[PDB]
Amino acid sequence: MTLRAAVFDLDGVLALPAVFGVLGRTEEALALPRGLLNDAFQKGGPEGATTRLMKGEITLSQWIPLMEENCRKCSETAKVCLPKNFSIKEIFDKAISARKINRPMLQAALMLRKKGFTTAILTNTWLDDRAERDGLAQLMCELKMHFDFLIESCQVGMVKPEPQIYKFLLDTLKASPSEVVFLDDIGANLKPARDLGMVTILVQDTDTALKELEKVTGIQLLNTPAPLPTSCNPSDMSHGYVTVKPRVRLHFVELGSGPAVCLCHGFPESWYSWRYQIPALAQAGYRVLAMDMKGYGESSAPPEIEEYCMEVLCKEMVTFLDKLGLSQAVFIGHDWGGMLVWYMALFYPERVRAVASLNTPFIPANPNMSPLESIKANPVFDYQLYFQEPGVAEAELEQNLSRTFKSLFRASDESVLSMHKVCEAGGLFVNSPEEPSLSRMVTEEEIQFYVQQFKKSGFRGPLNWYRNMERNWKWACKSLGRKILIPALMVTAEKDFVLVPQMSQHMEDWIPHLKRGHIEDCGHWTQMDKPTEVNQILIKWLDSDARN
Amino acid sequence: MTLRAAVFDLDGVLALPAVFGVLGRTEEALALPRGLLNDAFQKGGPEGATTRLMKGEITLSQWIPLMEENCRKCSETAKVCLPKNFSIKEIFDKAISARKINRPMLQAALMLRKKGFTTAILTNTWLDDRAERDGLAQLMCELKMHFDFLIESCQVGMVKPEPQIYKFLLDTLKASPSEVVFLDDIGANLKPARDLGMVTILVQDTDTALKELEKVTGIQLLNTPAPLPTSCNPSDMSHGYVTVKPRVRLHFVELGSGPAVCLCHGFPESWYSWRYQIPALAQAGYRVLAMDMKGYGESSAPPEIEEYCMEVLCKEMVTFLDKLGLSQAVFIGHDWGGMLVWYMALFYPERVRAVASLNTPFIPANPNMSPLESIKANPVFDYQLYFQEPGVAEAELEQNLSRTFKSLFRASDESVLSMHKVCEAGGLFVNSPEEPSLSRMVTEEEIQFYVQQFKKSGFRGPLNWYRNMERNWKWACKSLGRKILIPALMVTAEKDFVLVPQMSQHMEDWIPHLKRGHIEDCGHWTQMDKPTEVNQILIKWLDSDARN
Ligand SMILES: C[C@]12CC[C@@H]3c4ccc(O)cc4C[C@@H](CCCCCCCCC[S@@](=O)CCCC(F)(F)C(F)(F)F)[C@H]3[C@@H]1CC[C@@H]2O
Ligand SMILES: C[C@]12CC[C@@H]3c4ccc(O)cc4C[C@@H](CCCCCCCCC[S@@](=O)CCCC(F)(F)C(F)(F)F)[C@H]3[C@@H]1CC[C@@H]2O
Ligand SMILES: [Mg+2]
Ligand SMILES: [Mg+2]
Repeated sequence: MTLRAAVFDLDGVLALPAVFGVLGRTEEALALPRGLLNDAFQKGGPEGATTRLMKGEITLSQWIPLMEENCRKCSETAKVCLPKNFSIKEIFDKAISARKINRPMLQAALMLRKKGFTTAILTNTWLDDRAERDGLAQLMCELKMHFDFLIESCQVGMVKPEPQIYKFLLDTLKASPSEVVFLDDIGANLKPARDLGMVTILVQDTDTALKELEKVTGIQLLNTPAPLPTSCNPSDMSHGYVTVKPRVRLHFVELGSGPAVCLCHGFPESWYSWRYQIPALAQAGYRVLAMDMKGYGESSAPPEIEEYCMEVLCKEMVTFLDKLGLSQAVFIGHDWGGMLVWYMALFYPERVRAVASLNTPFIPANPNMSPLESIKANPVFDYQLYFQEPGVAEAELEQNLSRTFKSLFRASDESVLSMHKVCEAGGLFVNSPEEPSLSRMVTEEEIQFYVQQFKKSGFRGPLNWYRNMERNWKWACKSLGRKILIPALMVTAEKDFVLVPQMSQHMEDWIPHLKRGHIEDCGHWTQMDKPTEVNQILIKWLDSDARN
Repeated sequence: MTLRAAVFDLDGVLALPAVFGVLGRTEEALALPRGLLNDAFQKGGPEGATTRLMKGEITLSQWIPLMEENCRKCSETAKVCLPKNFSIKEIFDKAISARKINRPMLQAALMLRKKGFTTAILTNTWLDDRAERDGLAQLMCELKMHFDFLIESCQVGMVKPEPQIYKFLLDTLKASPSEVVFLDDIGANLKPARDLGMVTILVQDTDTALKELEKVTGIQLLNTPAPLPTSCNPSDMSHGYVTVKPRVRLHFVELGSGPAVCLCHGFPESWYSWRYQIPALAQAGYRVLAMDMKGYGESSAPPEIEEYCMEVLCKEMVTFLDKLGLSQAVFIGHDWGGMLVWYMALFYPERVRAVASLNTPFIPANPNMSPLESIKANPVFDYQLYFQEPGVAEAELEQNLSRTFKSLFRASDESVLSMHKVCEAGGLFVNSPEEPSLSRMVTEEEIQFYVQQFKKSGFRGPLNWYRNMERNWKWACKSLGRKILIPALMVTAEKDFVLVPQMSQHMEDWIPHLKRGHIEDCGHWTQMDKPTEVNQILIKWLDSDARN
């Protein structure tokens, strides 16, 4: 009554198992005198080597010998001999990579931050200059995105339980002592907090710690449902810009290091449709290049229809790689991005490390029949005839941008359109609501981002993708001799009623080594409908097929 | 009289050794009947499997079995048995990675393109879907940057020596038959060219081919001096944008895949100062992020002096990594970038994969003496006192932007300034020319790029880097306990008279494993003065120390 901020210790609170645990275990393993190693660590007290380390006076690699000094003469006071193969670097290396994020604590912090809490990490830690310091660096990267502040002892020159660092914390949070909970696995670090008037929590096991936190904050933290993957705030993203042609510039969002993964969105979407998988895939060891496909967002949207036929579209993606200096990327696509992705594989497989499509099956061209005839045969594609005459489909979709996306971006059990007889009634929205309810898949804010984006170039660019049926037919017919023998994945969505899974049923004919994925209760808008299981599928397939 | 275009075959002209050579060699190795393999390759003629392959009807992996079919029954006509361990995939894999760019031909083409020729590659080649097709993909990437067109048979559905493809070529070059030379290692591909009125050259050995080309073009191609590394045209580059703070956005150019290499330029420069090493390093297997440092170019240039002290500068580079999703990058710096780079290592070594500096030595702070006193002691730093009073140094450097860079960017034997008594005379240019001659290091065009860039935010941002001596002194003093134990390089420039090499002489005290480099006849502007030997040094050290 009333907290506003949450401060989490790192070792033994946000990250487990703690590194003090690898003191005690090593001793028992080596049958060393109880303590010894822990006595060497704490040797010297406030003026000891470990306190200098934690204040950033010296680096971890400077400390290793100083720590061994302490283990040499702690063992000489008890007249004990160190073991033949002792390496305090080796012990501490293992402890550090063994340490991993305590997931239920990290969720608990997100939850509190979702509800208006100012969260921060307060940790005694070190300037890590070891050969394998990249391990911890990643751990710290993943963590810090989720907190307003990361206060490390070696960066600020102050260390727990010194009262001064707590005053720093308060000053940094811009909050009074009784407005902040501080959780830590050490009694001594809580006393100074309590003295300023802070609520503290002695963290032993994680579950009991949350109960306390839960109780004192009055917000459900334990047992809450599995939360969504990390989303992307556009202004934190790295934005990239490549001109591939006189008046064609492609825009993309970049995040991660590793093999290039190029995400190609569908109709009527944007790079932001991959908001749930950009961070995930980065995290999985990949360099995500999430595209604004030509016609959309901050990519160019030149008026000409011809500019959006698959061939020119594909060539431009090649030029995009060329200018970025990439010999390959693994292309992953959805809806129209899917179609295009498959064609990159068939026409430029030297540039495609691997290929993957959500929802969109690879269907080869029918060399006898023209596709404009085939699409009249199947009434679920009746909306595509409507999209043919330039200007008509634009007027409606632009009439009210908000209404348009709210109406489109819905789960399969939230349908608000009649699918067929679209030319019949003359409009996609004819008998649809002006102010539709907000779908469970998308917040108000996420919609308005799409709204923002389509205010630049509208729907002429996007719709033109449907206006090169004949031209793409002729092109694809050149590939009818070919097959796909590079790694390929097909993810089907049970309840995509327009890109039905049955359409993919013959795909192993032209792609014999095709791997598959399937999602129950999944509409057309796969990525925001089932982001958790999409990432799970894609990462697994990336790690197994797209690298090693 | 007069050519305007040059067309180069790939296999056996721009890339050696040719893949037909790995037909003949394999036969001799295996004591196979003369021909056999070559007979299987050409089997079927215009309607054979190999002709289908070259037209993009089928992929390379589709062709392997069809080629083995032909090697099964070519050997059965002579009643011969194939060897126990025959694998026509294995033979062709080796041939393809063994094939490498014929460097003197590639130079010859650049030269011709430098002199107004429209260059193009005309090659019979294939849709490569092998497991190891990334090898050839890179080879093709490196090549195509240097040519206006790359015309592959499998992309256009036409093959040499079909007359139609030559007509395509002419149409693509927008040039008449007698305005184009076509070089190829096969007689049959020259006849159709000659019939339209083309000049041809039968390429056997490379040297004799150039003599012919040389003779018919009337431009020195053989024996010409070692040309400069590939430079960067800004509009072909990928441009990146990250906001690291409310009103601070960092801009960078990106090229390459692999470990992150972050290039930090000096005063008064830009990302473009690394124009010679961006492509090189990309090529060496690295992902180059060439920065516009805060205060410069399309990066923000906020007025406040404090915004350019090393600490905030460094933190922002950390945030830059954070938002790009990078746990580390290898930071390489020059002049002021150098100083900053060293401090990243001392304050954030978990984020620095390795560290490197051109010219700028690491000198630790003198904890007793304030640096503003030290800089008056040494008259070569007299220009830095001049840079202290806000506004004065700006007025002069902005007075004439062209004059300013022309005056600065000069080699050591082209000096046009008096170095000391700068406060004395009151100006960097006091007794310097209004229209200086154009330095051998920089074309007119390269200067005007710098001019363009500094028209945005001028010199307030840049100069402020020199205006936090006291604040950076206090900061650096915190590191006086530390050492640098991550991989580190120091490149010294013989004739940098302001960043003299002797300044670096004690650096192994705080950086015991420091590796070194030195360049003779090298001024302060290392990168454009000696771009060839800079890349050589940096790539070697990157490959040895920054990876494996
Ligand atoms: C398989 C096919 C013959 C070959 C056709 C073909 C071949 C090559 C090519 O480049 C295009 C096509 C058209 C295709 C059209 C099939 C594409 C299937 C859809 C994949 C593209 C994007 C689906 S996107 O419009 C769904 C958006 C729904 C929605 F956004 F909610 C909307 F608001 F309703 F629009 C091929 C024909 C379909 C039936 C016929 O048997
Ligand atoms: C080593 C030093 C004591 C410590 C000083 C220090 C410590 C920490 C710190 O952050 C800054 C300094 C200032 C430094 C200043 C030394 C920096 C040497 C220059 C590296 C920074 C950029 C050189 S840049 O101005 C050259 C541009 C030349 C030019 F562009 F052509 C210009 F037009 F002339 F300007 C340290 C003192 C110098 C002498 C004294 O013994
Ligand atoms: Mg702890
Ligand atoms: Mg050839």
